Amino acid sequence: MACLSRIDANLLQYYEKPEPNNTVDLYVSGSEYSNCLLLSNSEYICYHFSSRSTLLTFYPLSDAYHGKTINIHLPNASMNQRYTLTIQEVEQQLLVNVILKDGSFLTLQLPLSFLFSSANTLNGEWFHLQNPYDFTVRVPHFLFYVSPQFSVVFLEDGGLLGLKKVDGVHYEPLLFNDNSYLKSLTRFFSRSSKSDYDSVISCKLFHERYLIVLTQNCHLKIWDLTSFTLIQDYDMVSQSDSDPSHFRKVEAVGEYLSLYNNTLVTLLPLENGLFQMGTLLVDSSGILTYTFQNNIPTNLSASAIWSIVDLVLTRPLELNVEASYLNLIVLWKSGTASKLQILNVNDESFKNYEWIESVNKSLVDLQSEHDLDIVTKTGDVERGFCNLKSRYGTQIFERAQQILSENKIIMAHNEDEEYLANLETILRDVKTAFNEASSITLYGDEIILVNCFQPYNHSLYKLNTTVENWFYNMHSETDGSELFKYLRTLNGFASTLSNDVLRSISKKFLDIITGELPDSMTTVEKFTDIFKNCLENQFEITNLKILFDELNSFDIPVVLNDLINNQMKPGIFWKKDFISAIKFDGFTSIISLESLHQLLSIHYRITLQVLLTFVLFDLDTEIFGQHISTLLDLHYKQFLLLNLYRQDKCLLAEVLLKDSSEFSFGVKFFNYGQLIAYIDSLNSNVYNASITENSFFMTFFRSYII
Repeated sequence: MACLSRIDANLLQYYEKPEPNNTVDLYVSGSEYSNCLLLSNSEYICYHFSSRSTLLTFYPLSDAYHGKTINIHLPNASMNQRYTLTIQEVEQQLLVNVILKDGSFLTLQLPLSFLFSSANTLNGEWFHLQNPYDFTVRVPHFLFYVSPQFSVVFLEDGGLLGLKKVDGVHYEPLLFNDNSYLKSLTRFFSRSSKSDYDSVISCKLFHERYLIVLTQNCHLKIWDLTSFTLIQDYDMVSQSDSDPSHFRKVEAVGEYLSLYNNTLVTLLPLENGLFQMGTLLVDSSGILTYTFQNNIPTNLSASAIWSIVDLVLTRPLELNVEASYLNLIVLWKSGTASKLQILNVNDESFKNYEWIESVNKSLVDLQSEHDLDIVTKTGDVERGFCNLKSRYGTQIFERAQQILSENKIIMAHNEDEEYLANLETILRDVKTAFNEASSITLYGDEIILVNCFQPYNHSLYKLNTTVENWFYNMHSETDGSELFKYLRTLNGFASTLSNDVLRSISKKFLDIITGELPDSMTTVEKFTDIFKNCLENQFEITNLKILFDELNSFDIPVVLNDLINNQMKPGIFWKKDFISAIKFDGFTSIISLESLHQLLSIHYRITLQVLLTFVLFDLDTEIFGQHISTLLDLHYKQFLLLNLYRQDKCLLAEVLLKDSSEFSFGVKFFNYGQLIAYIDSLNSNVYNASITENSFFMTFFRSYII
C-alpha cells in the first residue's frame, strides 16, 4: 500500500562548508515559505521568505554550493506574509512584488544573469517603493498575479482592488463591483470587526480572465476581468448534507484549491475529508458556470489533525493500476511531520477513485530509528562522532553543535558517551526541523519534490521498484508472487537475531571471498564454521521450525532463480537515453546516489537473509552452489558500496557519475521511468565491476576501508 519512498536532498550534503562560498546581500531603503520556480534556461530557482518576512533568500537548485545565492533584505515585513508577495519571471528577469506593512508597494527587478553569474553586486534600478492606495483603511492580505501589467489585490473585508501597469513601474487602483455588497451590509442589521467576513483565502485564473475564487465560508465566486463584475457566487456549503453543528470557517489563509484543465478541486471543512471537484464549463451565452460533480473524502485517520500544506491537480503518473486519468498530489502536515499522497482517479466519472500513499521517512532516517543499520562501523566514540557527521552532514551537524553549547552542554573526555546520545537526539531533531514540508513542485514532467523550511533542503518522493515495495510493504501486506512470501518467511526469522549477530555473519560471508576463510575448505564446511561461530545458541530453536516448514512450501530452486536473475541482477541496458548532462547538476547527483543506496541496502538485506539459510540447513552445496558463489559475490559487492557510501559521499558520487563517462557530469531525468532506469544502470556498474586486487596497493586499500 506504499508506492513511493522519501529520498532526502540536502544541497550541501556533499560539501563541508555549511554555506555557499558566494553569498550576496542586497538591501532596500528561511523558515516560513519556500518553493521552486522553473526558468527559461531550464534552471529551477528556490526562494525563502525569512520567518519574519524580513529577508527573502534566493538560490539555484541544480547547484547550491558553487552557485550563488542572494539574501534580498527588505525595508519591512509584508502585510500578510508570503501571501502579500508574488514571483513571476517577466522576461529574462524576476519580478517580485511585496505590499510591505506600511502599505508601500515594493517591486524588485532581478536580471536572469545576475542569478547565474558571478557579480557580488547589482547596480542601477532594481528596487523601488510606491503607494497607489491607502492601505491604512482597507488593509489587504492576498496579493495575486494576473498579467505582467495587471494583478489584483484582496482586502480583509471581502474586498478587492486592482493594479494596472501603464509604463515600466507604475500601478493605479481599479475597483470592480463589490462596493455595492459592501456599502449595504451597513444598512442591514450590523457589520462588526468580524461578523460576515467571507474574506478570500484561495484563488486561480481560468483562461486569462476568470478569477475563480473562494471565501472563508466556502462561498465560491467567479469574477470576470472583462466586466469587473462578480459573475457568480456559489455556496459550496450546501452541495451535500450541510453539516450544521460546526463547519470550520476558513480562518488562516491557505492553498485550498488548484485547477488543472477544465477541472477544479477544492478542500472543504468536513472532519477534514472534502475534496469537492466540480469541473468548469464556462462558454455558452451564459458567460459562467461551475458544474459541481463529486466530493471525495480523505482517509486522514488519527483524528484528522492534518492541515493541507499545498497540493496540486495534474496529469496521470504511472503507478500500480491501469485505470487512470488524473492525479491529485496532496501534501499534509502535522507539527513538523508530514504526509504525501497521490489520489488516483480511475475514470472521468468522479466516483471510481483509488488512493496511493508513500513512506514518510527516508530509509536512512528509518534505519537509525529502529536501530537496523548493520553496516556502519561501530566501536570508538570519535568514530561514532565521525559517522554522525557524515550521515547528517555539515549544515545539520553544525546547527546541532551550536544548540548543544547554547544549551550549556560540552564534551567531557574524548569518550563522552553522553555527549553522543545528545548530539544524536538533537540531530534526529534538527533534521526533522529542517525537513518540514511547505510546498510541492514538479521537477521536470511529473517528479514529486517537496520543499522544506530550512534552505538547501528538499525531499523527493520516488516511485518504488518491485523489490522496494516488498521491502517497504513486508508486514504491510499479504498475497503477491511467490518470491515475496519467500522473502518474508526469511525476514520472519532473521528479524529475531540480534544485529551483533547479523554483523558477525555478514562479516564471515565477506571472508569466504576475501579469503580470510581459506579457499581450501569446502563451501560446505565454512558454512558450518559460520554456524558454531555465529548462529549456534544465538536464536530460539522454536522459530527455526517455522522457517524450515514454512520454507518447504516454496519452489526454492525457482523463486531463487527469479530473485537473483530477474529482481536483483539486471540484464543489459541497450542504453535508453538518460540525456548526457552538460553542466554539473548537483541536485540530480545526490538523488541518484541516495536512491542508489536505498536499493543496494534492500538488496543487501535480502542477499544476507538468503545466505543465512544456506548455513542453517543442509542443502545441496552442489545444486544451489551455482547461486551461492554468485550470492557471495553480490553480498560482498553491496557491502563494499555501502561502506563506501558512508566513508565519503561526494567521492563515491564522482566515481559513479564519471564511470558513466559520456555522462561525466550527470544525467537530467524528467520522469520516474528515466529515474529508475538510471539507478539500475549504476546498480549494474556496481554488480558487474571487478573486485580483484591486481596488486598489493589494492589488497591494502581493501583490507582497510572495508
